[PDB]
Amino acid sequence: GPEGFQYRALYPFRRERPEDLELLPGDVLVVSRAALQALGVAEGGERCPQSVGWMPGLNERTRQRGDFPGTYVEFLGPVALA
Ligand SMILES: [Cl-]
Repeated sequence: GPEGFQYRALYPFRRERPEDLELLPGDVLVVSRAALQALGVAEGGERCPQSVGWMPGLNERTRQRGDFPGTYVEFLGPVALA
């Protein structure tokens, strides 16, 4: 199976915590399967980010990593990683 998943931010998120990840609408985020497994997301729950809650991820526009709310993003599908 796929090493990761892509999401697209739909709504701006301003960092609240040191480890938060800033979002602007249209930002593509990559989340690794290892990271969802590690949070105990059950197989295929990646398709409902509103249910995962907060996720760690790479924001491709900023190049930063950190935590962001799944309710601010839509699932795009599976990807290869760097
Ligand atoms: Cl801050």
